Amino acid sequence: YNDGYDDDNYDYIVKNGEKWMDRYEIDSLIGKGSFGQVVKAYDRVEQEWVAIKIIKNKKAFLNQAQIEVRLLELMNKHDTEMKYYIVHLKRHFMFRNHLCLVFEMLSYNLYDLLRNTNFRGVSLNLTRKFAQQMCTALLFLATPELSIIHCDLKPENILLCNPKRSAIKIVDFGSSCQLGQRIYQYIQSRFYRSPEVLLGMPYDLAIDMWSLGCILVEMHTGEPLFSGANEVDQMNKIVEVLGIPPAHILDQAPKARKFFEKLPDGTWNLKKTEYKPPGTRKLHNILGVETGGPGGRRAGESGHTVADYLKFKDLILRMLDYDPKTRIQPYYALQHSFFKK
Repeated sequence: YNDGYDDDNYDYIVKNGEKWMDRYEIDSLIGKGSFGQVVKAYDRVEQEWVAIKIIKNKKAFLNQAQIEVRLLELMNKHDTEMKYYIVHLKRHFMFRNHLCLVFEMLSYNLYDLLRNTNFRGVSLNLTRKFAQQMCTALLFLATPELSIIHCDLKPENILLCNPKRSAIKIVDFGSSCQLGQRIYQYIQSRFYRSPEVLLGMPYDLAIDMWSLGCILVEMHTGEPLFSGANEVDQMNKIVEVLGIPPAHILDQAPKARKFFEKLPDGTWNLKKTEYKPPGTRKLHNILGVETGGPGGRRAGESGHTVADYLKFKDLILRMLDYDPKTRIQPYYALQHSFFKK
């Protein structure tokens, strides 16, 4: 297997302490995925820690990573300070038949941060800081020259720069694409998957704003807003909160009948699979708008007022629009009264 460098998964066999090109000292494995592995390495030449993503020695993964390199170079080269919300690709090289992407070293992901709260959530003030940064990232990605859909926004793909600050970056553009001939594919992690993708409809940059709405509620409550066991359970959990999607969406949706029934009058209802009736699990109640925030845990805390929670709820409801056309766009998210401080 690759002169004994590769296992039967086409992954490089990582050896702690190995030195590459008389430059990089591999410290440890920090990550693993379909793509391959991520290692922590000390770059002797630049005198700094780096994260090296070691792509599997297999053509399809190498070709996908060449797309990831192309998008990262597009973003990293833009002449705006908004690009600092995206992880920096320092360089890439071919080493022992593996494509290696060399990234800046970031810190814990937002899932680690949730685990650190014991899944009770961070304050509304810290939620606001994360929301403002992510909306600015999505504003950047939707620049016409870029038109990048991340396609896998989730707490695990949002990393703190460092353990002390609220500064964050988006990582893992390995599944990302540029807006093009709009096509359906089975994409996004299920809990964060937009209704258009669940419904088998073609997708655009709005799927990232849906994922963001879900992420922001989770960051405050400590738990996923829509934790589906499968796609039917996922859509049923979305309907518990948001009600039956508009008829004009379901009338155009190839998978409408996986989840919904069209009745003789042209109206739609849930298919029989249990669940709260449609719209009974209000975001008003999930956030504890009038009852001291999630599980009443923010009762008499600064910047956790009914007015604050009403502004948060209104922003999330605009991010969780069933219609990708009227779903709030990043610029207007940033002008929302939730950010007026």
